[PDB]
Amino acid sequence: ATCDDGRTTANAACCILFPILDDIQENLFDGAQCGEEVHESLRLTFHDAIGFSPTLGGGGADGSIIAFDTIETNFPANAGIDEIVSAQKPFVAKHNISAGDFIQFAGAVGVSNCPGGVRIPFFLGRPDAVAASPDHLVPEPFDSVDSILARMGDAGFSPVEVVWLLASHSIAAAAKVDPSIPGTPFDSTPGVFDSQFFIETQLKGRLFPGTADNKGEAQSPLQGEIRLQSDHLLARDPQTACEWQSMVNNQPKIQNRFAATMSKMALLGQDKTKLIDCSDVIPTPPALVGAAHLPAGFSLSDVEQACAATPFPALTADP
Ligand code: HEM
Ligand SMILES: C[As](C)(=O)[O-]
Ligand SMILES: C[As](C)(=O)[O-]
Ligand SMILES: [Ca+2]
Ligand SMILES: [Ca+2]
Ligand SMILES: [Fe+3]
Ligand SMILES: [Fe+3]
Ligand SMILES: [Zn+2]
Ligand SMILES: [Zn+2]
Ligand SMILES: [Zn+2]
Ligand SMILES: [Zn+2]
Ligand SMILES: [Zn+2]
Ligand SMILES: [Zn+2]
Repeated sequence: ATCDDGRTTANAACCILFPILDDIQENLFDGAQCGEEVHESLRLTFHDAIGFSPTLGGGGADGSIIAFDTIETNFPANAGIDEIVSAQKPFVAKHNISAGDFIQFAGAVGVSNCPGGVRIPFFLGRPDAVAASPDHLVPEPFDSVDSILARMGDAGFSPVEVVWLLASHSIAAAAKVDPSIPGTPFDSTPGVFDSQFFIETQLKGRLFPGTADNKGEAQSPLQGEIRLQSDHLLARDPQTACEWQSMVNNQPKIQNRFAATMSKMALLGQDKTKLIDCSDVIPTPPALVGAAHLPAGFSLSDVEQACAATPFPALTADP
């Protein structure tokens, strides 16, 4: 199918997305950059979608965090989310797609801006949200691995899938964990969808990059990087640590698993056969610049190995 400006897509219904794409690349993502708003928009897909529990309710990836922002953005686990929800609201008001559709679309478009990144499958047609998420559905960085895996499993995700999803922290910062240093990234290449995150979370902690007593925070190996206590445990806990380590310098696996599991999350509370596949509207991501490596001054003796069965992979380091 050919749309009114000459761009082509497999399903004609997908044509309405092209102007939205143009609008968000320029005005949400600063000219199709992999920056702050991509990071925030990706976080948003998860905070929207994970509001889904057979026992307590929530319609999953349904736009509820926008439609019902007054309730949802005041949940403690949604700290700092109101800023991206306010940025996105006017695009949803202006255009003719549902909030739920817009959140997943914006997420997928954003990630496609990041070198190393993937084109997350995208379906159009979600209806407007009909309920707010309950509170206590979003994992918090001071939660146990047991608690996190139980929460995620309740939403339909296995332990390994939680690891695959946390590839997102390769392009992510925190603002509210340590509010004296807002925007401090979880790995050293927040602009690059790579395995640096999995390497640096495995390094021995050295310092607190800001203040020293924040809930949900662990020592970082690097100034200007922040480590969540949750990432610290997941990297090291026997349930997840071998999966964790397997992502390292395994870019094809990161890409393949993140895209698959992101498509699964984006579809939570939704029916794929009721939606139209518009995946081909998402841009082609650039290729990885870099192989992932140890930061300068580090060696392999800096790695806390936690996988019993497999020795951490050899790695290059800067001089
Ligand atoms: C598995 C349990 C998870 C925990 C405990 C967790 C925790 C956190 C925390 C505490 C922040 C920082 C918020 C702030 O203070 O500004 C954050 C940021 C972020 N989260 Fe995770 N998260 C988890 C899973 C996920 C998932 C599955 C995704 C997938 C989309 C996601 C994507 C992101 C992104 C992209 C950011 C960066 C936001 C920004 O730079 O503004 N998180 N996460
Ligand atoms: C039960 As909870 C996801 O608020 O630790
Ligand atoms: C704030 As809680 C006890 O649900 O992790
Ligand atoms: Ca939701
Ligand atoms: Ca990165
Ligand atoms: Fe509102
Ligand atoms: Fe380097
Ligand atoms: Zn910006
Ligand atoms: Zn921001
Ligand atoms: Zn429009
Ligand atoms: Zn809670
Ligand atoms: Zn909790
Ligand atoms: Zn455990």
